[PDB]
Amino acid sequence: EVLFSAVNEIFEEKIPFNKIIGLKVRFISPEQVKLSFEMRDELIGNAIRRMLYGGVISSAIDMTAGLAAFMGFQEKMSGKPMEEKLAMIGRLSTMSLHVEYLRPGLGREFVCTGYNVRTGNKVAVIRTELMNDQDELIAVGSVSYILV
Amino acid sequence: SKNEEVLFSAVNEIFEEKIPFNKIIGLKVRFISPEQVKLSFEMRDELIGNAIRRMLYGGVISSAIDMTAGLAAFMGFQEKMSGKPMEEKLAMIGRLSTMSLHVEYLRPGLGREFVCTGYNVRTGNKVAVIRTELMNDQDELIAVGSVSYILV
Amino acid sequence: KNEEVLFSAVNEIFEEKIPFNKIIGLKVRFISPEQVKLSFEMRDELIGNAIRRMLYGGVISSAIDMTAGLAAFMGFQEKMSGKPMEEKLAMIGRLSTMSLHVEYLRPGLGREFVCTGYNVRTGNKVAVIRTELMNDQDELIAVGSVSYILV
Amino acid sequence: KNEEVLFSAVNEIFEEKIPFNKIIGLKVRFISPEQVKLSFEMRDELIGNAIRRMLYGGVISSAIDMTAGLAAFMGFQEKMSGKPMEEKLAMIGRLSTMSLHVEYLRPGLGREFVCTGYNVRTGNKVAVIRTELMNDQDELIAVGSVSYILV
Amino acid sequence: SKNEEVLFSAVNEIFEEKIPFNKIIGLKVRFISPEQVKLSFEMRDELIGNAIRRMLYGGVISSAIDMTAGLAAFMGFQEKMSGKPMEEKLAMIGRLSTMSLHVEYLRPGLGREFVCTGYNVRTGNKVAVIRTELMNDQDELIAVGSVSYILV
Amino acid sequence: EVLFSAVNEIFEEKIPFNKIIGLKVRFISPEQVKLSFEMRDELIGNAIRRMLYGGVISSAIDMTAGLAAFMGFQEKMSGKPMEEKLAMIGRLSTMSLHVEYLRPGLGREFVCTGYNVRTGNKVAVIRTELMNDQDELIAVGSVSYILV
Repeated sequence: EVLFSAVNEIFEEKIPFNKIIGLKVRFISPEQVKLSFEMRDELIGNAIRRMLYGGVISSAIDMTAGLAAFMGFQEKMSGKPMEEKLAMIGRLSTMSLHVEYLRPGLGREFVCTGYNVRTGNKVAVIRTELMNDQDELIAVGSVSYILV
Repeated sequence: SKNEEVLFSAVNEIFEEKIPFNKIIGLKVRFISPEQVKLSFEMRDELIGNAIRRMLYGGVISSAIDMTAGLAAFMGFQEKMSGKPMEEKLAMIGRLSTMSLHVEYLRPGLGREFVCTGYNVRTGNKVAVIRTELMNDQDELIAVGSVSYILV
Repeated sequence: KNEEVLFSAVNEIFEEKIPFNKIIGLKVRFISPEQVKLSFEMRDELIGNAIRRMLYGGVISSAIDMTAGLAAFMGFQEKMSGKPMEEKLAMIGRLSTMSLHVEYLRPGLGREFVCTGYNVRTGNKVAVIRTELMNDQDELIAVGSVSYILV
Repeated sequence: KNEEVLFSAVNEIFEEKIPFNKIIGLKVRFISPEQVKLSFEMRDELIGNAIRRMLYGGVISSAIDMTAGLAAFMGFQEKMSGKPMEEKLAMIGRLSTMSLHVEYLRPGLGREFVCTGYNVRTGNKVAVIRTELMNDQDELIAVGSVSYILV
Repeated sequence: SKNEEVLFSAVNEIFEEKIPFNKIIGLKVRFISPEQVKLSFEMRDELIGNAIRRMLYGGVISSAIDMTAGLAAFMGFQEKMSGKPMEEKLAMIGRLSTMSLHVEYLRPGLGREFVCTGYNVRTGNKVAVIRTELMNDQDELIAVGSVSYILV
Repeated sequence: EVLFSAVNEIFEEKIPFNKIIGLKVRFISPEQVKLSFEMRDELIGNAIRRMLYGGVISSAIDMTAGLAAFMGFQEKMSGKPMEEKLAMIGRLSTMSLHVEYLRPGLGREFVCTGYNVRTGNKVAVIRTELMNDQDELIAVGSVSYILV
């Protein structure tokens, strides 16, 4: 209850990129997370549109994996209060980001699902799947998050 | 050279002025060549006190590496278009798409200005493999990247 | 019925349906949602060919990809709990390899060899399979990581 | 003589010698110490097979491995400057794949397709080749990283 | 359990006393199980003032990860040997050989005592894939490893 | 002249592992380096002999790659004195070490060749090949070195 409320504030309301790319937390659990993204500016007519979409997709994947890593690490913090769990999210840092693109993005809205593969002591490995409006897989990702 | 200045000027317009993300993350083209490019970036909002600051910088770093790699890919492919005019070279940049983006982070960026250098390892017929190094204000290596671009 | 008809439908497609059967034999030994096993047989030994080892590398990669494809199918059809067998068999046509990573240990250019496929994780769209390929004498000759998607 | 006899010797081994020729055709289009190009042709379309895309994944990986094997050969024979042609042709039998990494973009299940192999770096024992596989319409359908060793 | 103590005791002998490198890098078995192991290491000579100190620690870290992975591989394989005696389980450890060692370093170790935890991801018929995390005195992550072991 | 003398001191004489594994610099150049190693204790009869050889091979590869990285970085230090070049070797640190083993080590003496693939500003990527007495490739490696 308090976890979903705290996570929504941080991810939906407090990110200043919101003016250019919308973000909504659709699902959260210790094993799986789902974020939906909305391109407020679709970038039609830009000379490097495809290129710019590459960076947007990598950031979307990294963000989804960061929320998945948080849910994996907070699950292990069993008897800790909500303040210390919320403080831990600020220590999450990406160690490795591997993204393979299957086709061009070029869409208004896309969705990204993050599956927590294994959460060790310090490293949380997440596998991601990013699709468009039409339920078509456009990119897949392997992301490693650590506590710094 | 006459062709090198029209190439540099065309590229500067596309990357420095025409990108709409410039109002949140500034981008300047420091250097270009067929085998190496160099972009400098500036965080206009450093995101101090944001609960997921380190996380947001991960996405920023991955975008900067992808953009640097994209420009390096362009410089490799245009070199192979020897006898073609400048119009066809500029038109080709819209077909460049990322196939694979691998980024390894040594530490969290947490700096305002950072510079990224892209080295074109090999340019095949349809694939351009770029190796990148991203560093901060203080010339410290914060991330390295391997990026593959293709002509779609 | 539904357990038996799966095994029968899968065997017909992989064993009898494949046209390369004259060149390379293929038999489904074991199937399950998490694990699968295929046995192979070289009908032509290729004894005398100057690029024999080179041809075997392609045979091994194809065997690994086929075993992974069967393993991917078993992972995806497990998630289709409420669907009928006509839709499950139609889904096998949608399976396409996204990434094939094979590591070769020792050239095991033998008549018969077996490949086992382990379903590491099946997401919504991607199925990651780990494979082990061994020869007549049970010696590991190659390992593989294969990613399959529903196109 | 030595330039011409290399092309002729290589073509006989890859084009005429291979027994899979009835299933899949293979022609050597271009060869050099740094680059090679092979064109392929599906003799059987496989039109009607339920696991068509799955069979094509194996065909693509084999084509990539074969092209890389030819590219590896050209890299190693360049280093054998003072040796005769009998030793160079004997060396092709020692070529074995160590690692095969293939990434698939779009299913290009066409009749004809071409694969180009670039020799990235040839060390003392290891030859690393980068491959690009495209269809009739010049569209990139797969890329590959292949490592070959002299066994 | 009777079998768990004879397994732990047999392993402790092989890793803590029988390794001849123990006079330069100490090794102690902190924890063992079929899905996870934990080894602690001690640099007896820290190599202070050596011109290539950081470099030498790279090799030490790679060995520690490989050893931790080897023990985790053993614990995975012996679990599959359910009805076999303790003699055959111990004999199997001599057939374990590293197939692939991938190590990513976050910072240079430069500490006396460091701990490495090995997690057995999957144990197939002939291959054991282990994920490792190596940390220092201060519980800071200095390196991560992916190691594959096979029965030769 | 002075470079070969300085490198030999550091690698052959000043490494305390010398009592268990011998090391000799056979060749050095900006593009290629070669080290030969000697197992002073062959470890016959040890229960985890194969396992112990895995760690020795990874260290040998990492060391060869470190010397190759040094030769790549010092080449770029064109007009600098010998003292600053020698000081730079202390800043070399391994970032990534990838080793693939083709067969067991189990030999008295083995040789490792390091080829400098590309040396950028901060990263030096080295490809290694480790063989035994019989000229048989036993392991290959990809190693990344950085200046910290």
